[PDB]
Amino acid sequence: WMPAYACQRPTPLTHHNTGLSEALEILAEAAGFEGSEGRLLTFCRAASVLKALPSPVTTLSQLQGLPHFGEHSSRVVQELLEHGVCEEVERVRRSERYQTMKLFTQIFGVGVKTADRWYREGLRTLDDLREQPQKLTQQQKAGLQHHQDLSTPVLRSDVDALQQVVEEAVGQALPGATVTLTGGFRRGKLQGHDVDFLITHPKEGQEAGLLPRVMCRLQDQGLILYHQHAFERSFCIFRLPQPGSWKAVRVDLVVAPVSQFPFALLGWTGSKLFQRELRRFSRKEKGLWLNSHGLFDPEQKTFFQAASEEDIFRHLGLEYLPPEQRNA
DNA sequence: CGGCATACG
DNA sequence: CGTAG
DNA sequence: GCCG
Ligand SMILES: Nc1nc2c(ncn2[C@H]2C[C@H](O)[C@@H](COP(=O)(O)OP(=O)(O)OP(=O)(O)O)O2)c(=O)[nH]1
Ligand SMILES: [Cl-]
Ligand SMILES: [Mn+2]
Ligand SMILES: [Mn+2]
Ligand SMILES: [Mn+2]
Ligand SMILES: [Mn+2]
Ligand SMILES: [Mn+2]
Ligand SMILES: [Mn+2]
Ligand code: NA
Repeated sequence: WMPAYACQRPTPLTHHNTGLSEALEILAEAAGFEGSEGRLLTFCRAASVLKALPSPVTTLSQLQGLPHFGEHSSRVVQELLEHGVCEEVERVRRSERYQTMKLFTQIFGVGVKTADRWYREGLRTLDDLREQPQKLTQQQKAGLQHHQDLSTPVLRSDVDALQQVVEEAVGQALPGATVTLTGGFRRGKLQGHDVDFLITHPKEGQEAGLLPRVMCRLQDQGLILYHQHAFERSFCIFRLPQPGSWKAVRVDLVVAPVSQFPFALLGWTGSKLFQRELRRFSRKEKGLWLNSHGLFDPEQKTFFQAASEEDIFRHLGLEYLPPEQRNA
């Protein structure tokens, strides 16, 4: 039929059930704002099943046998098919709680727990936060100052410009190091809200200490509007040129040794749901523990060597999916 | 019923 | 607590 | 919320 794990099926970026999947994703997001990770996962998984179907769902009949469709998710789809709207979804959409939690958690440096505390304190707007700046972290101050630019979609044209700049700094920091585009743009997205890069070097060990050297060089070139500072992940805000001005862009930089590069490439290419499902599959179906550093057999107490993403899918007994089919 | 990814800053 | 896919 |  339809397999139960998202890593077992191709999921393209564009598909035939966009409206249905978007509605279920609203309910998933709302569940996350209420701390119900289980409900969030079911609604995310149900949405992803629809993304993987070969044609539009027209009749409730067509949901029979699909994994992750039970009474609740089927009723949502039934209302959308019959009336074009689901009352529960529309109620969530217009709710003050949903709109405020969405606004607050979109802030770089603000998670669900912080947003919820602010909501309970009575805060509702960005200007509310700006009027009490002593309660903010430096990271949150940065996220709030740059929030407007960070709400503007990053375009593929923007990505090519950023990659050349990152390569320049990486080349001075360590000749021979390479820069690979990851995240949503590697999956074929035409827009995004950040750019993700993975950096390595072909000689194992030479990447040790690389990211501080890369960051200092970017910072000396005036391109870093914010970053946290030894480390291997950097979540920063870049200054990106624009016609007669510039805009702030979120950029994630990650370093891995070449021995781990296939695992890090897999992990950082996503999607987020794809990776959660793949790690769940590995552990629950194969008894293997997967992360962005490796794949561990806890019985033999050994790590799998991988030279490619293809190797990792083979180790796990899964058909290979290119990045553009990992859009779970 | 228990489980729900798995890390680093 | 934040961040990431 | 759903699966096994
Ligand atoms: N400031 C701001 N942030 C936004 C807005 N819309 C979304 N975001 C943030 C919230 C999320 O953390 C993030 C989602 O970005 P993307 O959809 O590009 O996904 P992400 O990069 O998380 O994953 P991906 O690399 O595609 O697998 O963007 C907005 O209007 N303003
Ligand atoms: Cl839950
Ligand atoms: Mn229900
Ligand atoms: Mn009706
Ligand atoms: Mn991204
Ligand atoms: Mn990112
Ligand atoms: Mn590491
Ligand atoms: Mn994200
Ligand atoms: Na946030």
